[PDB]
Amino acid sequence: MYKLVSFRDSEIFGRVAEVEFSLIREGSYAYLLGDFNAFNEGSFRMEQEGKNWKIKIALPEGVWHYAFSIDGKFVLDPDNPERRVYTRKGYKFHREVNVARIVKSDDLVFHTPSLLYLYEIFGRVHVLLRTQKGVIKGATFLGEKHVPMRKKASDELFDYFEVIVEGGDKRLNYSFEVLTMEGAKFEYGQFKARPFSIEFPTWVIDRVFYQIMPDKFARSRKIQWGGDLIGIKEKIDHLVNLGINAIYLTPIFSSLTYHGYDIVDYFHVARRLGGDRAFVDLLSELKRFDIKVILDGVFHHTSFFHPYFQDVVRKGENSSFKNFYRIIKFPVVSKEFLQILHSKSSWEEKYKKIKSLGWNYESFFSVWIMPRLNHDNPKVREFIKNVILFWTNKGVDGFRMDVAHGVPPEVWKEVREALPKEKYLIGEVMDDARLWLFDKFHGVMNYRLYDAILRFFGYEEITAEEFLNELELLSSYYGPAEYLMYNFLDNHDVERFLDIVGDKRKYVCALVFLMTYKGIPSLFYGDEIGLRGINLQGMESSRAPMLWNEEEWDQRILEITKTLVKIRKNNKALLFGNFVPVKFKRKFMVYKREHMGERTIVAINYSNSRVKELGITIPEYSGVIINEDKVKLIKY
Repeated sequence: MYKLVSFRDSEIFGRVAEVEFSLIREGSYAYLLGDFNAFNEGSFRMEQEGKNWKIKIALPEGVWHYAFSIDGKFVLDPDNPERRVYTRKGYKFHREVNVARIVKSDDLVFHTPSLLYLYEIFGRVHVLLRTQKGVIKGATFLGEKHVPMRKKASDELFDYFEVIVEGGDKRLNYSFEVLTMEGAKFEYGQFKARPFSIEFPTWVIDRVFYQIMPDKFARSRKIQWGGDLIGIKEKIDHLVNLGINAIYLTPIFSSLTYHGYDIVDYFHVARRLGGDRAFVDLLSELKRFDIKVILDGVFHHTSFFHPYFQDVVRKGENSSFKNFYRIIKFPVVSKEFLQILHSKSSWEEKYKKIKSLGWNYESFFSVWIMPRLNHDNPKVREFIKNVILFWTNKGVDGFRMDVAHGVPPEVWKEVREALPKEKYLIGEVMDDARLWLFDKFHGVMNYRLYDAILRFFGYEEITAEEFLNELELLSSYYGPAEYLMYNFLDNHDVERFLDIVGDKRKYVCALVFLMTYKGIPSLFYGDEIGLRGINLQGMESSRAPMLWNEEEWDQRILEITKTLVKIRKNNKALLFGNFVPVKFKRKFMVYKREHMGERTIVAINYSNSRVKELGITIPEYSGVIINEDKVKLIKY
């Protein structure tokens, strides 16, 4: 059951609904799951009141999807008859869930001075008017100048009206004029306010990220897959030639396996990767060419073999690390049963034997080798801030938080307040990111943008107009934070986009979109040469070893990639410009990015045949970038 208990003001969302979720208590632990955290445990822990589990969460108005996790099992709200199949290809989600209609009973038209409804960025002010879906025909912004607003998107419950106005001001005096489909007309509110905004390192905006998995990228030529940090440094010339100026590194801390997501020591670089000196040399070298570096922070859990957890296994209580994790029952691991199956050779095949036996502590899904940290504990939070600052102090420019949506937002809010101003902080959240942005992450891995890109470019399941609507919804939801998002076509956790669309000519059209849209573009190592996934015992992995034999590179994609990276970094409109949809129909789209009088127009023909638009004839599967003094064709 869920009940909207009340409403409170919010400098971010205008107002938020304080909603209560609960269900008959029948287990050891429970979590709230929804699109607000991509259905992950760890972020919203429910506590027992009396006969049932309960939690109070602040949620922006709208229709939300949810469910529960009891003892680690997906369970539906027994009291809620409203169920529905929710699907997000973005993170391979497709199953029945519960619906939560969150909206104030007096709603019709809404706007309150706040971050998402009245902000400024890159010298411009964005104003938003949220209205009951399909009820409002038109709206006018009544400020110093009367200017018509445009309906940019539509939710299940709302229509979104927006307008851009000169931001070289301060205190704005305004109200709105609304026209209903019936013809009713009225003036809404009377506001006096200075636009809000967000803080962020200015260096991030002109970045083009390059994601690297040390183990797969480059094996060092200095003898002392086995890719390492010395190798990355040895390949710096390749990165500067490509033009990327920021790197997102996969975990490099001491870990149990070459995977790296099973940390045993957060203050040292893995031996396998060359050690701390290697990382120190790589860093200063990257600094020479102004290439930023962001590390992967794994704080949702540690390795089962981290000294901390190990101390809990051998001391149980009386272990000063007992509350550093989420122990369900204190005879942590079965009486000798887990240990014997742990010392009886079997060669890691025994991982399945132990798994089947079960364990007495919370973990990342069903991987007993990754016990969840107790984020409620002030000590664990300090430990996280200390790890982060430790590396930040060495010159690291930021962090990408692994499984961020599995950690309470409050933790990230604390980290954000403790972090030096010029550091970039992003998280891995696979669905709506509203509860993770603004005063927490600068941006997150844009999985909702990825989902729209998959539906349109990848699987060609939706039209250009439906695609546009998805983009605009994200714009309304994220507001200014939209420009700080980490955008991608692929990464270490999904299939290479080239393998999804097959056609190298289609990949190019998607790349054109990625490199010219709002948000920070990024490439997964190898994408610049057309690197495809590899077969690993019947399972295709996108983590294919980087290829250095240039006769194996696709020179067209490399050339095209270099061109887009160069065009992006040097085009003010693509960097700071607003987004104006010019024409989205079927498989064709054309839009404009505008900044201080400059404009860059982008047309993408994602169809098999030539299309006549913009007075020209745009070739099949190709993009066209038009700006001051140049009309550039982009096609394989």
